[PDB]
Amino acid sequence: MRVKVNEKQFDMIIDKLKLMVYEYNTKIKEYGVYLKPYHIVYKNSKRYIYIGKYWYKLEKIGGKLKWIYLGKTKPIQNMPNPPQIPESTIIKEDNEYIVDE
DNA sequence: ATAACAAAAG
DNA sequence: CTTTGTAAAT
Repeated sequence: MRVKVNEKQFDMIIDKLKLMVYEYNTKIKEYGVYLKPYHIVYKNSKRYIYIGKYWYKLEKIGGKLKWIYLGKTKPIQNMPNPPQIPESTIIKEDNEYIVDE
């Protein structure tokens, strides 16, 4: 079920997916909420990667950016819908990606 | 105004 | 072995 794939090649797939989220974020820029293109979680020399998955409200207070987690579903009804990203596991280890397909 | 973590929950 | 929060680079 799981696939280990070299870095430069799967980065092409990753950058395509992140591009969809960049373009979506410009479309909803006046809704005030942020769909994070690329989220990394670190454990045990692995990086777990979640593309276009988690919504935040960004506030800037006192110079400093603040991240308010909103969730996985789009936070305002009737706003444009986020792009279909594959949900599947992405793990970076040792300049390679473990992926599902 | 997009790119290094922890712990809880799954 | 994902979900929910915390906090330089472009």
